Amino acid sequence: MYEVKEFSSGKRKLEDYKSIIGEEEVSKIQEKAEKLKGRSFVHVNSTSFGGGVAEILHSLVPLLRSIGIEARWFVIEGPTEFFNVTKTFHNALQGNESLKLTEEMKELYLNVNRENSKFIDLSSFDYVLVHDPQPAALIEFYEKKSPWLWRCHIDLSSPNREFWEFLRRFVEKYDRYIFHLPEYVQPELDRNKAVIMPPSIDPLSEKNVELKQTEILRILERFDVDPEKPIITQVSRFDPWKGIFDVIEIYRKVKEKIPGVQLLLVGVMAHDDPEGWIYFEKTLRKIGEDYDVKVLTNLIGVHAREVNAFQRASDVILQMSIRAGFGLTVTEAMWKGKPVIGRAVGGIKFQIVDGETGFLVRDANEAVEVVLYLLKHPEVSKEMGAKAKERVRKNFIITKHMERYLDILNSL
Ligand SMILES: O=c1ccn([C@@H]2O[C@H](COP(=O)(O)OP(=O)(O)O)[C@@H](O)[C@H]2O)c(=O)[nH]1
Repeated sequence: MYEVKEFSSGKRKLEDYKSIIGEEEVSKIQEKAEKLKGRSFVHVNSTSFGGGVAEILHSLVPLLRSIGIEARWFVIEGPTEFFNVTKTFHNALQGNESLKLTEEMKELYLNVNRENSKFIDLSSFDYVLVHDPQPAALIEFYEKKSPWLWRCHIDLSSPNREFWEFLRRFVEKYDRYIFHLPEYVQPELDRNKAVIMPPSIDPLSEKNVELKQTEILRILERFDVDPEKPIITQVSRFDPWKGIFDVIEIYRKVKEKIPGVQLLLVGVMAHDDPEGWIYFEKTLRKIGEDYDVKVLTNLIGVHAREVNAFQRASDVILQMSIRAGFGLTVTEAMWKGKPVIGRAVGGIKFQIVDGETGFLVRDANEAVEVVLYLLKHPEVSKEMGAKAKERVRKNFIITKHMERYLDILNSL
């Protein structure tokens, strides 16, 4: 078990968002953090590099620090055989009931947890937070002296029975279990001690920071995207259930009345995800030689800062997922003042206030209607965008995230 001590984000402090959330709120935050001044608030997880959770901590910890809370972050060390197992665990908890949990696995998992537990005494801290499966087992390698929290960043509505009965021996121990949505909260747990904490976006990260027009245009020009013509965009992983083919249909139908429209299919996927890459090849083959459709991914060098650009340069953003988690991509768009059009699924129905900040549609043709409405009425779009931005400022910002945590430490 290692510690971060540092933070890529830098010396993030509540103050760095004063301009964004206003002083009344900066205060309301500081206040709720006084009652917890000098307390120990540690975070444990499986990596400080790859991942959003990791990216969230690099900003979240510093913040907690600069507000009066001795926040600290520790990571878990392990051999490949441990992460491949946790990958399975991961995929198992998120359905895929074709996975088998063996003893060689439980032993490995539990052992790795034992070892990393003898490096730093976690029971000593006023508050301990454990992120995702990998370090769940930790909770039974110390005598509890303070509350322990389980943070879930995945779906637990339809988990592989075998695997859940095993993890549940650890999760049930913690004082409160935190989930993104009131759907991931397995029944084997006591809803009284469960907590709903949607994830959040950090306004000052590569993905959400405000770029300067010149850079947006450099990126637009680099990937051959015309900022002078209309643009619709769906940022998302490439898989069978993200509505990607529907989007392609929507773009085509819209293109009948607006021949200049361009479609941006944006998406960063890890190299160890053949599933995603096969759906990627499939997309391109369906798109055919229509270069008004841009398929942008990290294979061609698209990353957070470029994704940032594609989103900002967009006139309308889509999210036609058939099955979805929280949908941070929807959150990012909403933050960039863009009106989203998407299916009422997972976190997309929770974030979009239909008719106010964007639209919730049931099919592709309904999505076509609205893409034209919005494209036809830029001022309406501007409005929905402005409201979508506020909703985020007031609900899904990393500072509102922290405040939520505070609310939780003031209820134990
Ligand atoms: O193609 C992608 C897919 C995801 N993300 C990042 O991953 C987060 C969204 O994860 P998501 O909510 O889409 O997971 P899901 O809810 O779909 O299971 C966002 O913050 C993005 O920065 C990205 O940049 N490009």
